[PDB]
Amino acid sequence: MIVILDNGGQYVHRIHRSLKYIGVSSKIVPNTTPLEEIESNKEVKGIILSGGPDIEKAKNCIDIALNAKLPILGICLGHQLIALAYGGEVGREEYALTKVYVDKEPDLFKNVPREFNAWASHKDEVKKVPEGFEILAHSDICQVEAMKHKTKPIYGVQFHPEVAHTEYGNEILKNFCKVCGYKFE
Repeated sequence: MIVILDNGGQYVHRIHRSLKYIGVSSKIVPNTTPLEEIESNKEVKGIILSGGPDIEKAKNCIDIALNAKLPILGICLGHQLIALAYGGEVGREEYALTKVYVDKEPDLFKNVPREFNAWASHKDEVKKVPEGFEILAHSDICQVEAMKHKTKPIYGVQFHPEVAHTEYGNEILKNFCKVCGYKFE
């Protein structure tokens, strides 16, 4: 089971819905839910940080990013949270298909073409990647469309693989759930 931290955004139901579609159980929890509570449930094999309108209403997500022992996928505000939590740079709203380019055969993008259209808003973005992170994807308007901690199962995407307008969105979720011990025949 995957725990989804409700950072207050519009597509949280969509994360739950899309995980169910590919065979993955998930529970939406208030974003104040303590890390200990999340990892004490032996059924939990990973954590998704959702999108949300305000970085300051999601500061619990910092302790989780720093200290969780489980895999983490941060989505939009979730990705920006992972970045600030590890000393990187976030900074400054409508939703559109963005052409994203994959950088160099990361697992996050197994079975995804080198280019694909991603449902994204760039209200904000990671301006500078934390030390010890690598960039996994970019576009013409955003240098950091996806990233990963080089030594930890911690993944960041600026876009919404949960929304069906994202090409291979369900393949990106499969690739992340693969890290949480799931197999997709």
